[PDB]
Amino acid sequence: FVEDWDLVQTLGEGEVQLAVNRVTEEAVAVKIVDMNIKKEICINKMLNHENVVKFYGHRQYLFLEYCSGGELFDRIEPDIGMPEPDAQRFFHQLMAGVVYLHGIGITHRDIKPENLLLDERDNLKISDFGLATVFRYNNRERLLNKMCGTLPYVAPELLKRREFHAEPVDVWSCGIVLTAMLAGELPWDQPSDSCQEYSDWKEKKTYLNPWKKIDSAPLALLHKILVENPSARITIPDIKKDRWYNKPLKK
Ligand SMILES: Cc1cc(Nc2cc([C@@H]3CCCNC3)nc3c(-c4cnn(C)c4)cnn23)sn1
Repeated sequence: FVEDWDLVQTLGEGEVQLAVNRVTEEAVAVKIVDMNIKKEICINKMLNHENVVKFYGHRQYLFLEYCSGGELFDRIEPDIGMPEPDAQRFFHQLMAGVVYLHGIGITHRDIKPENLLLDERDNLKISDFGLATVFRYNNRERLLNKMCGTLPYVAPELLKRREFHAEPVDVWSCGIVLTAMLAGELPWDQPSDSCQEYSDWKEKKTYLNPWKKIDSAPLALLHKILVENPSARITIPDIKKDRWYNKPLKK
């Protein structure tokens, strides 16, 4: 009966259910797909990091690490965000996971609070590799060209360029996640000049929301992350040297 699992509840939406082993009572998340899939499983097989959802196997039923703390999305209070020290810790963990992925040549392509999960100790784990892809193989980088992601979190170069580097796109989405955590608000519907909010940011009108709600230190980091030119955008190694990133915080 050790291999017997009970589907006890739907975790959300294409469906993710919580499964409990009838013997050990161990919990796991089961991604059910009707019946791209082969790629997801393959990519999942390469993953082994504390801030990345673990893959156990597949029977389609993808057996993955269950995160009891739910989505980071649910820890963000509308119009408020969350305490700065909590945001910083989640950000550190997100960067750790992203550094790991980039280190193995994998780009997530859809980083957003709905995909960042929390374990029993509120440790952040990057989930869902359904849109992920290889951007580096045999030490050679491949440029991306496919439209992937979620508008409010997507980097501007996806909409303006035929080809673009993978890493700066994930960095940008991490910057939008940080903004959400600190302001409880997404800055724009999409990173296009047609969105007044995006133009306002490029004109540095930081006296407006959501920027006005964010302290100068993390805001200085956002100024380096949310840079339109991906080639001028801060890289992860430099984010790790940022003043706010290294600021001791405590509630
Ligand atoms: C208390 C509690 C815990 C939850 N836990 C929970 C929620 C969700 C949602 C489902 C809807 C989309 N956003 C993520 N996905 C997962 C996964 C998981 C692992 N790999 N993948 C692909 C998903 C593991 N736990 N988990 S939800 N409520």
